[PDB]
Amino acid sequence: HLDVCAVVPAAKQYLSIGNQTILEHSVHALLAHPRVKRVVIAISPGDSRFAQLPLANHPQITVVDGGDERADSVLAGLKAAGDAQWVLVHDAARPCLHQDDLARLLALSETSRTGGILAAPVRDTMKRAEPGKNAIAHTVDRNGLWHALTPQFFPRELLHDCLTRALNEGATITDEASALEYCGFHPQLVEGRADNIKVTRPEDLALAEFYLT
Amino acid sequence: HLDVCAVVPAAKQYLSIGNQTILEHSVHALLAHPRVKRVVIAISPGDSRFAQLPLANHPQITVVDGGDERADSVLAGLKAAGDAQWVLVHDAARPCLHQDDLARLLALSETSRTGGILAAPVRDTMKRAEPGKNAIAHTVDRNGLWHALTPQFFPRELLHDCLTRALNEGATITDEASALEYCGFHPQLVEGRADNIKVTRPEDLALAEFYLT
Ligand SMILES: [Ca+2]
Ligand SMILES: [Ca+2]
Repeated sequence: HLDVCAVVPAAKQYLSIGNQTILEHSVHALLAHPRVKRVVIAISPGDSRFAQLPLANHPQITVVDGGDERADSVLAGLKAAGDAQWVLVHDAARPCLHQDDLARLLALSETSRTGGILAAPVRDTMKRAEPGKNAIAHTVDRNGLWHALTPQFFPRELLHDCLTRALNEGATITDEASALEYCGFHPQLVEGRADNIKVTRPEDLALAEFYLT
Repeated sequence: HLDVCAVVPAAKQYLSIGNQTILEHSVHALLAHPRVKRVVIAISPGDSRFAQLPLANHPQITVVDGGDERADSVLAGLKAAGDAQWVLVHDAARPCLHQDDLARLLALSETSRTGGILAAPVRDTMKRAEPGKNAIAHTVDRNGLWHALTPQFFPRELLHDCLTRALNEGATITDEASALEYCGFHPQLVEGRADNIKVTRPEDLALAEFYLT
């Protein structure tokens, strides 16, 4: 029951922070938890950097070719997830994940049949702009509004089916949770640290390093 | 026309970053722009720290007693705003404001009669929780969704009237923009840097220092 397989769609992740790549910081955070028995990393075909990393020969790491879209790479990862009952999907560019948040997320397998994700409550006042221009239409109630983060933890086959159906029906998919939502599910929100950022822009690297060390 | 009076409701701001208090970093960012001819700082009665700051004897700074609510302190500030046609309201705890953002915000007085605010576009996927629990109701479209920041720049008397009416009618007020919104106005959104954070929690101080220096 407690066995978990992680999937990291990695098809910025190769930038480094302390002689270790962001991807490695990311993957090592997952492998720190005892329940994570395997990590499947989906990389783009032609990606010649991964093979030169220590992760390439790790006994608990399996590499597979990813796809064009995020959901595509996650589905590819799920195919090498063995018989794992629960899957943990985590961003390749989120190296600041903390063990306490991860542990609280994994607890969901004992109290939920849908799974859930790490999220941070909205602090700032939010505004909805008017369609087509930079004018404020109205203020969006921030109460009950959350920033979706990762990992996202769900039963393996359910995640597979939801993302498979969402794609077939051409649904607008953002994160893994949105695939469950599209199929009528309502994943749990597990509060996590706001410093769990995704390195996407140049400045993000320096900030990630600040958070990490 | 171009004369602007700033109001800072300061009734964390006294924590320091480099031998200078957050309030000072904040106020000095406003005074850096030539158009800001005056800064009215509203402090709580009994606040004995302000008087011991250099801001207390600055020729362009006026101090007044603030109130119980934010809108209350801003209204008090507006009373000492002289005949300024446009007012710039800025958080006492936002020391990372940059001159380029400020300058672009002030340009609104030449192209708008309602004013506007500094804001950062939402990046993360947002989730709306179900009423009463930590379960995801659905994903909130982040397109056209913005993080409201400060300064907030509006015609002086209009701001006064909108906040005066909003309060009298017991409306739910968050920022100054929300007061204009309540009265049927739609302030402009001027994109600003996301590093313009408000120091509210212990960790925010270290982060602010990182952004500043
Ligand atoms: Ca391990
Ligand atoms: Ca000046």
